[PDB]
Amino acid sequence: GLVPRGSHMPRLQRFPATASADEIFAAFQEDGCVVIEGFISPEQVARFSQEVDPAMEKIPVEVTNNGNSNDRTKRFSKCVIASPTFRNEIIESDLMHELCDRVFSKPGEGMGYHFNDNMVIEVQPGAPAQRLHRDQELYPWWNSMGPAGPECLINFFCAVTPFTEENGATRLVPGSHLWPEFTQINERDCPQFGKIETVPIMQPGDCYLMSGKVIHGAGHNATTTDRRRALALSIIRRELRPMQAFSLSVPMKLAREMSERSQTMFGFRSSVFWGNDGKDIAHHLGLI
Amino acid sequence: LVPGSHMPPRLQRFPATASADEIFAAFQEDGCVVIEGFISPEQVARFSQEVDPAMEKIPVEVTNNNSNDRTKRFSKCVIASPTFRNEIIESDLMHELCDRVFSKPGEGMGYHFNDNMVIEVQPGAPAQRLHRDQELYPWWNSMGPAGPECLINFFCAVTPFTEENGATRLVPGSHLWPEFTQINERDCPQFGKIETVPAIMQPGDCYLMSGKVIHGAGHNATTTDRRRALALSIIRRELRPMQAFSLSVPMKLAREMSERSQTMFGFRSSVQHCVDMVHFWGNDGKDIAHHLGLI
Ligand SMILES: C=C1[C@@]2(C)C[C@H]3[C@]4(C)C=CC(=O)OC(C)(C)[C@H]4CC[C@]3(C)[C@]1(C(=O)OC)C(=O)[C@@](C)(O)C2=O
Ligand SMILES: C=C1[C@@]2(C)C[C@H]3[C@]4(C)C=CC(=O)OC(C)(C)[C@H]4CC[C@]3(C)[C@]1(C(=O)OC)C(=O)[C@@](C)(O)C2=O
Ligand SMILES: O=C(O)CCC(=O)C(=O)O
Ligand SMILES: O=C(O)CCC(=O)C(=O)O
Ligand SMILES: [Fe+3]
Ligand SMILES: [Fe+3]
Repeated sequence: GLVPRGSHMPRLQRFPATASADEIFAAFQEDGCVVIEGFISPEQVARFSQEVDPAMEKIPVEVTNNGNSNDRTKRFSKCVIASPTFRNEIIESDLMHELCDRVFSKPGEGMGYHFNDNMVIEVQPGAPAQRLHRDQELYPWWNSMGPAGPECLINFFCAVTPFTEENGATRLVPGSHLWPEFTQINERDCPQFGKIETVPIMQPGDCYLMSGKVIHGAGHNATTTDRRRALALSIIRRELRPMQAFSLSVPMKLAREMSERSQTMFGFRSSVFWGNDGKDIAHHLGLI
Repeated sequence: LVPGSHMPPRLQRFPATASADEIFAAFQEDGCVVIEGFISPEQVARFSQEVDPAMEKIPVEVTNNNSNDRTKRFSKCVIASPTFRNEIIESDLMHELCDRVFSKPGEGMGYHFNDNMVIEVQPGAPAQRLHRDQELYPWWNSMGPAGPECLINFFCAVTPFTEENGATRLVPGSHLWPEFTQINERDCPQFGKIETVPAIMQPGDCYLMSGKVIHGAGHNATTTDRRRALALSIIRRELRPMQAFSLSVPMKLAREMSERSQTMFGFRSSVQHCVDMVHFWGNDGKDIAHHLGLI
């Protein structure tokens, strides 16, 4: 009795941040995405939002009407440089790694994943809805492999300020990771274009774990006041190249304080790729 | 020529002064092609001499195996060889061809370095399993021959490549087979029935080879010949390199590279387009070359 008996049915499962990893993962497989409510302790999600606000204030807003994803949407990636909670607390969630290890790692080969980006995405008010897309369009041949292709990218998309249907929370399309052809989503290339059934709604600290095969896009921010802010944990196979060059921007001072696993996530350490003439790059960097 | 003898596959050969279009047409037809004189014999000889110390301090690994042993493999060529970083990586024919393979309209450089490896096959070294280089990116075979290119290799003879000292065994036209499998008895139906052909080359020659081409280092049946190679391994901008070059190459060497050589090693970004644009391997909307001070 979830929709009125007889209704058309719109599946967007939700789990507590305290459930098992296999539980959350099974929802990921079946739907392509899933919500983790309280993925981040609320003091953290709050101390974090404060910590990056000054960097966010020095980001001018584009009012372009050119269809961009930069039109009235603020984007900021130096989260580890500018936020102690982020680099010390958020990136060390064992749920994150336990799930990454289930999407990506092969047995006896160590961590099969690393970071692509740490973006804070703040959808400004009056911002047009973002073009629909699969995140794996970042790796342009991936769509060519269809839903039998391996996973390349997952996104722990975390709500900073509340995600309403009015302030433009992300429009998901669960199950589009099993459609038989992966196209771009436009009138010329997508046959279902205009008939794609979206499904929007989260509180500060929640997140959703979306596959890279899943169609989505930020909605229109219809409000006058609400700067709707997010923090996306983009994580990729170790064979793929990060969009952010973190091991050259993030200073060595911060890297020495990270875990072995987090140095691996930012490329300050190698995995069984990105080495140094037959040896781990961590030797040459001063990290034993 | 040979006497109704069985005729092997054609490995096409071009001098480094042929047009990049003529060389690329062969690469596209066969998946591989020799470029005679890719490096000058003077340039290669000084490279071989500039790396030789680090090469002698490399111990030969001998094992009780089918292990890919008794092969020295050295990757710090930029740090050890002025000739390599000043001249070899500035081959305009190398970049012409990379562009024709990897670069998209309006995006700039579609490619960068995966590795710069001196590969010295020792006397008696066993032959290498037949493989495609794109098995490094394990999902690539599943796209088959219609797949895009992920990797090409400019595989240079530093010392002569003979059939007896272990010149690479190549399979022209294996990039057009309808199914790409690992070359094992379990998965490959042509296992044991695959005809290869050596890359007979003189020093400074190279062959350009697709990641789709089946190949393997040959057996070095000589007693004296240490068969040296320089592998310039080039991948598309979205793939991760084997070597963390931007972290082990010193900035002093970085600041002295052309801007395309900085891009090759990750000291500089390239622009990818999706209506959207982004600097791949970049710094919060800016080319990484800013934060590093490279203008
Ligand atoms: C250029 C863009 C790309 C190509 C990549 C994309 C990226 C890395 C994609 C997937 C991902 O896993 O993680 C995040 C959430 C960090 C996003 C961040 C935003 C950008 C950098 C991007 C952009 O800023 O465009 C002006 C876009 O908004 C978008 C969706 O159009 C893209 O596909
Ligand atoms: C581990 C190996 C990998 C996975 C990669 C491969 C690599 C990067 C492949 C492609 C390439 O373009 O560059 C070069 C030519 C430099 C080679 C160098 C040698 C190694 C590092 C490798 C190895 O050392 O095996 C003992 C191999 O020989 C082989 C065939 O098993 C592989 O496919
Ligand atoms: O901000 C959002 O709601 C989604 C943005 C997104 O998916 C992207 O930038 O790739
Ligand atoms: O040494 C050779 O000739 C072949 C090397 C090779 O194919 C590899 O290491 O991948
Ligand atoms: Fe997205
Ligand atoms: Fe090879």
